[PDB]
Amino acid sequence: HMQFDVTIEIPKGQRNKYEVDHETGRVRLDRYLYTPMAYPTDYGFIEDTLGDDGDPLDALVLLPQPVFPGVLVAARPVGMFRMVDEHGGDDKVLCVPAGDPRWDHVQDIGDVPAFELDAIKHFFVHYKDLEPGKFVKAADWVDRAEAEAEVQRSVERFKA
Amino acid sequence: HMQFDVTIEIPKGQRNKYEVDHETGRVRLDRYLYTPMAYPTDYGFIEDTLGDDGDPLDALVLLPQPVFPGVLVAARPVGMFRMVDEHGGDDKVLCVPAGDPRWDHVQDIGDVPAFELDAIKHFFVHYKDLEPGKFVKAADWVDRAEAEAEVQRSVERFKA
Amino acid sequence: HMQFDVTIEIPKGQRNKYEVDHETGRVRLDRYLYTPMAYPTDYGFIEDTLGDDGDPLDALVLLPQPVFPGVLVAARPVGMFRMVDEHGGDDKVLCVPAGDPRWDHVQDIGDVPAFELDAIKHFFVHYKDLEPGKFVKAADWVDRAEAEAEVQRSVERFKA
Amino acid sequence: HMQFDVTIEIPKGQRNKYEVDHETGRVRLDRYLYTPMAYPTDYGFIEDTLGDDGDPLDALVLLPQPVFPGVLVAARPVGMFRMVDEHGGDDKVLCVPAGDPRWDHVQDIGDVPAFELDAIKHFFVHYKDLEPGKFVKAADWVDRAEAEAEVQRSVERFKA
Amino acid sequence: HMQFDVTIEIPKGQRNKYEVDHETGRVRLDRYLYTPMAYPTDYGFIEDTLGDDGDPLDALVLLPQPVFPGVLVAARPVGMFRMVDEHGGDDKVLCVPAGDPRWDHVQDIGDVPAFELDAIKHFFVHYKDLEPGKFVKAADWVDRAEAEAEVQRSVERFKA
Amino acid sequence: HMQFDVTIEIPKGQRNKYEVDHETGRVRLDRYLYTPMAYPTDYGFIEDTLGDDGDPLDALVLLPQPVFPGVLVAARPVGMFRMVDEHGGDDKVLCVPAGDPRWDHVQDIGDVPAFELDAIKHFFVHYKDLEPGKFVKAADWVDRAEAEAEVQRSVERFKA
Repeated sequence: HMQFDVTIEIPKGQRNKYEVDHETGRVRLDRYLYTPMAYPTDYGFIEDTLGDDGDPLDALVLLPQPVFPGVLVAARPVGMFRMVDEHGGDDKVLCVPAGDPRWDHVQDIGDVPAFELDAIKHFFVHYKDLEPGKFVKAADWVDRAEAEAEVQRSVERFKA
Repeated sequence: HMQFDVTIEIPKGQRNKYEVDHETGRVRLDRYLYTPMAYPTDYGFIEDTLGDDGDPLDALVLLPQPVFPGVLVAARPVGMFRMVDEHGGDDKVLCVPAGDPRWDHVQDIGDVPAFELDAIKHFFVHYKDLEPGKFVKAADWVDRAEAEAEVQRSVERFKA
Repeated sequence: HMQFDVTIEIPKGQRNKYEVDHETGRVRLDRYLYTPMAYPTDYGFIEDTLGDDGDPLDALVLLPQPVFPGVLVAARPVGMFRMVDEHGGDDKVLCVPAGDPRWDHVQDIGDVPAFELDAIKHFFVHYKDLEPGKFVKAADWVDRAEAEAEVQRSVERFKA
Repeated sequence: HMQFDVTIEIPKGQRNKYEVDHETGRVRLDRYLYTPMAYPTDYGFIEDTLGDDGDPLDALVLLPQPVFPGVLVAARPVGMFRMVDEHGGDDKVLCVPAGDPRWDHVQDIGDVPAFELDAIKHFFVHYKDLEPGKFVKAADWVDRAEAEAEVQRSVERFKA
Repeated sequence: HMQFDVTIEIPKGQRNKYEVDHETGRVRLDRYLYTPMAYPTDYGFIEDTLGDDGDPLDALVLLPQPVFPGVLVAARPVGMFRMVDEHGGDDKVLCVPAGDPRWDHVQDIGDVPAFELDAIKHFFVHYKDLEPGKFVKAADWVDRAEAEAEVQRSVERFKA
Repeated sequence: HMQFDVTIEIPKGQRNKYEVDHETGRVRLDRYLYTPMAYPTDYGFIEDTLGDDGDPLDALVLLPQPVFPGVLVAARPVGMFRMVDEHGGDDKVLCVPAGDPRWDHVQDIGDVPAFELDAIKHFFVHYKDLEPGKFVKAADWVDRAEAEAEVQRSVERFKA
């Protein structure tokens, strides 16, 4: 039943790291990546969340065609990439479009093929390899229930 | 003499149906189309209108090169696709860029070739063929005068 | 076990109908489609076949990213779109990349979702709607065994 | 030390002249160019400036990959294209991304190759050749110090 | 009645000057243009011609969507850009797709708007402005009859 | 003085690994990469070479704009990425366009910034991380003289 709006900052296939300045809603180029890598899925954040790192809760959205930076997509969670890096906690909720029956076979983390999960993991483990002062201390996939709990606490913190 | 601003939601060639949330101005992905079709022209709505269905009045803009979702174009009407579907009234005002002399030969509906009008009609008749609970009860091209009258009543309703 | 080379003429998303002149191997623009439609998959033909219509046997290839006109892909069949139209027999063998374990769950026609099969069918039923003298008398999905038999007889005829 | 935010209106390679309506922040298509030319760099304006013509101060940003219309980039100046045309003063501050060590060899106007400066000049001298009532009375490259002084007076005027 | 095959070397919108090595049929990058310009139409040459400069006769093809380098298009002439430059004679036959009724209103040079002809001329007059040792001594539009005569003598020379 | 023709198989930014079948000259999709990586430069091979692994000698070409698969570029070497992996020797000659004065400041390996060399290295070290049975035993940059010697022995072997 859980769904939420994701703002996509970075379309799949991008090496330009876009993002939003959350005070204004403007889209910003943070940087061009230093590695020859590209975002593996459309990437952004869940609107109206205050996450575990004090930032909006990040999201990955599986789509048949990418969007543009700044576009909203109603999404539902199917799992989460738990990661601790130099920022601190840096989890990414894995999502599919909400209300779209083409995605109904994808309900939980076991419904996403390992080839896809492994490629996503590889991106986050390596994309900052050529930036100084970066590290990854934990990176693991967890299930929809864990994802939903993180979204829930982050919605509550935003409202608090 | 009539001109108005159109916000383009969907560039020509798109199968992603973008959209604007009119309460906020945000661009949203409504859905990926279920048919192997693509918008035949840049598509969006006329700013500051309250149309016949209680929604902003839709517009099609003929252009030499598409824009991006959310971009404004000053436009003038040359005709209108009158359609009744499952939404109710669902007219699309056909437009060209205002103030651009390259378009001065296009003044009314007879100035747009049948091949183009027929392709536009085909899109709207078929793009929802693989969605349940959709229908098209009337679909016909009408002239600039009819278009202008619809814009006019919709500008008035918005202001009311 | 069956695999073959497909030459892709038309990448997914194209309204330019490319395609090969089989006497020379050159890529040709046949025409821009008359409907606001776009090829639903990468599309082309199986090399070294002489099909049921006396032409190379057509193929559809499911891919994570389209190719360019003229590119070869080693493919294996998973089913076939049987169609009779104004050309005569006009079957399209549905394929996935051969030797790619990411596709191992797709073995036969039941492994491709109805939403995808229906969209492909819709394309072939409608893309010539605005061309004179076109028709579709039969259009149905059949299984891998039927596909393989058609490939086999077409390889034999080419060699004969 | 000087840096500022540039809003890119027009990505490198565009013939669509996008954009910002400064009263609302909306992106608008001004026009399709009348010449077969394309913006030589990402192009836009410096936020929070009131320039010599009473408009926001224009900026060119050198980048490894273009952005989208409306995107912010933190930039630092390395020189300026001084031009007087039919608008009046129409200077363009030449910039590189701020805080990006890949650009540290570019500090002043002599660090940008003549081939690049000449191509940029050529664009501004010629892109309006097929529009009536246009002219260019002065077009010359000046150094970072001149650029910084113009930015400074324009920041002050905006604040005044 | 005249038609011929054009090989498109350079799609509309390109700054890469592709392309064919006529001895092999391979596509080559000649150079990236030195000016911030882009080919105004799809551009290439007429197959099986030996033109006035001893090279294949160049062609411009008006299309609703560009092709890829190396693609053939059956075309018919509607006029010609006569030019003398540093190569010598350097005429470009202006064409539309043959057998395509969407183009039937375009028969001769007067059927192509001045805005389009002027933009094409502008490209050829200026694209080599920043290359040494280039010049344009004559550049004028001529009619279909002149174009057809040039094609005819070039077909004859190729065969001779 | 050394120059040669490179056939580009893979444009910069690609995750499709194109590719040439050297017996026919056809372009083939080998595979979609298994990692979220993209070729860091245009990539291909030097024509008329028989390299150290018994295959054509691979090349990387620095360009302002990518080409298409199968396109020739006259190139000159400026260094080489020496690598031993599961294939055996797998060197990539680093090149710039020959005869193009915009590249005259790039003569040897020290003229290419470390950020760029490091990104290229990162690609080759990591792009097969999620393929079984792959390894990299040596990966280092060497100078133009080493590159030229490898090209020379490979031209000789091809001719032998």
